[PDB]
Amino acid sequence: AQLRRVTAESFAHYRHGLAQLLFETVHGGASVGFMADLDMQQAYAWCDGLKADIAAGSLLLWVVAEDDNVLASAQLSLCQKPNGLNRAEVQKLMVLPSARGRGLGRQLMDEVEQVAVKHKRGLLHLDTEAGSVAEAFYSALAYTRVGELPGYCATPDGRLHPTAIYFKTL
Ligand SMILES: CC(=O)SCCNC(=O)CCNC(=O)[C@H](O)C(C)(C)COP(=O)(O)OP(=O)(O)OC[C@H]1O[C@@H](n2cnc3c(N)ncnc32)[C@H](O)[C@@H]1OP(=O)(O)O
Repeated sequence: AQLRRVTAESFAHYRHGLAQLLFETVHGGASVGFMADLDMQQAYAWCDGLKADIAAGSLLLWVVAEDDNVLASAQLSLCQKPNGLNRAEVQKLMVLPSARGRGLGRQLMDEVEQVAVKHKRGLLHLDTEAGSVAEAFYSALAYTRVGELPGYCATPDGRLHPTAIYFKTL
C-alpha cells in the first residue's frame, strides 16, 4: 500500500475504492454524514461531488491504496474565506474496517498535517462523534478536545449523539 494524493487525473482510478470505503465505513456504524439507507449509487454521488474541489485545489484528498484497492482516505478542506486563510478542516478520515489497527489513520493524518503547513494553515480543526474510536485516535495524535455539541448528528441507525470538537495548532 502507498499513501497517494489524489488528483483530477487519478480520481477515476480511485473512485470505486473511495465509494466502497464510505459504504463500508457507514455500514460499520460510523457517523460520517450518512444513514443506514446508503447504497453504492449514493456513495458514487458523494465521490463525484468531490471532483471539482479536488481539481481546484480547495479540497485535498489522499488515499492509502494498493493499486486501485483503497484501504483508507482523508481530506483537508482549505478555508477560502478572506479572513480564514489560517485554517483548514480535516474531514472524512476513514479506514476500511478490516484495515484498521495497522497505523493507516496515523499515516494519513501525518501527511494531512505536513501539507496543511505547506498551505500556510496554522489551525487544523475537526469534529467527530463523541465517545467514538475516532476520539481516542485524535487524542492519541495530540489533538486538543475543545468540548461537545449535543445532538449534532445521528449515527447511521438514526440515534442522535454529541460531536466532539478537536483542533491542533501547527
Ligand atoms: C474529523 C473527522 O475527519 S472524524 C471522522 C472519523 N472517522 C471515523 O470515525 C471512521 C471510522 N473509524 C476509522 O476508520 C478508524 O477507526 C480511524 C481512522 C479513527 C483509526 O484509524 P486506524 O488506522 O485504525 O488507527 P491507527 O491504527 O492509525 O491508530 C493511531 C493510534 O490511534 C489510537 N487508536 C486507534 N484505534 C483505537 C482504539 N480502538 N482505541 C483506542 N485508541 C485507538 C492509538 O493509539 C494508536 O496509536 P498506537 O497505534 O501506537 O497504538
